Amino acid sequence: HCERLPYDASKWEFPRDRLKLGKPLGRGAFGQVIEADAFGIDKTATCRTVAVKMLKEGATHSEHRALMSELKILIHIGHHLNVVNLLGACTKPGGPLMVIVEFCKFGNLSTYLRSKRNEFVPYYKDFLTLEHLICYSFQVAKGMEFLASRKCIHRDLAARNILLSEKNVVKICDFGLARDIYKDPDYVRKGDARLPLKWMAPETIFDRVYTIQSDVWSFGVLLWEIFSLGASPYPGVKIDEEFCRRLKEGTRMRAPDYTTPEMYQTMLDCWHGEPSQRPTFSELVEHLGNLLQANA
Ligand SMILES: CNC(=O)c1c(C)oc2cc(Oc3ccnc4cc(OCCN5CCOCC5)ccc34)ccc12
Repeated sequence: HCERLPYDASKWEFPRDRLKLGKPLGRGAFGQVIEADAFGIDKTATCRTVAVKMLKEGATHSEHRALMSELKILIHIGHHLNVVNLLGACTKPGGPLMVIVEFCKFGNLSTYLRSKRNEFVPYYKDFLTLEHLICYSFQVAKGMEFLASRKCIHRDLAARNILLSEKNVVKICDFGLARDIYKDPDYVRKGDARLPLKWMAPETIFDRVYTIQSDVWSFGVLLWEIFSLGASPYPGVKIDEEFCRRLKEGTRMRAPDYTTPEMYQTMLDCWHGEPSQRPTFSELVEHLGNLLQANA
């Protein structure tokens, strides 16, 4: 019910003429993310590279409404290190709606991890390590615990929706309309929609129920993505009626190549058939904190 949420223009509004738009970072059918240089958006008179989400040719007012609600919910949620951080917006009549967020150096985590297979050691500068992987996992859990505290749920948690910034900081985001879900293999046709079936809890697939505990299921799939270094979930499996049936039966993914035993058990915990029996994000924060310390 985001339509009732406030937009404080005096706080958030940024002039369009102080935003210099550049190269596209991601494009969907109706939306896009573009790199930009913003003059004095978060620090007085200093240029800052940012990312801005806006609509594309083909978009209608319905997509405009959706982007406005997205802005409003980001304001409601507020700032956390592990959520993509809202810097401002351009909402004034006479131009397109633009939502401005912090630029994350390395882009989406799925593509990044997939690029580091030859630059990984469990325990070499700029090499990824097991510590990095557990650290990213811990950070996403922290971000999701925060989102839950704001009475919000994600509904599309996956490595493609995690951003990697400098100093190994990861941030939860949602590309949304800026992703081409009709062309993206991660989204499968189900009824009158294209859905991320491989990341979805059984109750979401079968009953269309979305809760923080279905986000926990998705977090388990995310963990699998991290510890496979960006592999595609359910390798060599056709995503059809039989897949969904077997999933409800209790079929689960095998351990990914770079996992630890306790990380794999954590995945299995997140994939409990009963939503209430899955760990909470607060439990996951505690556990992954312990695992990160045990690693060091
Ligand atoms: C709920 N709202 C949102 O999630 C988002 C809003 C309002 O704007 C966004 C913009 C997003 O895209 C990016 C944000 C911040 N930084 C990004 C950096 C990107 O790529 C960096 C450059 N890459 C590095 C890797 O090699 C290729 C080039 C791509 C996309 C980026 C993601 C998510 C959002």
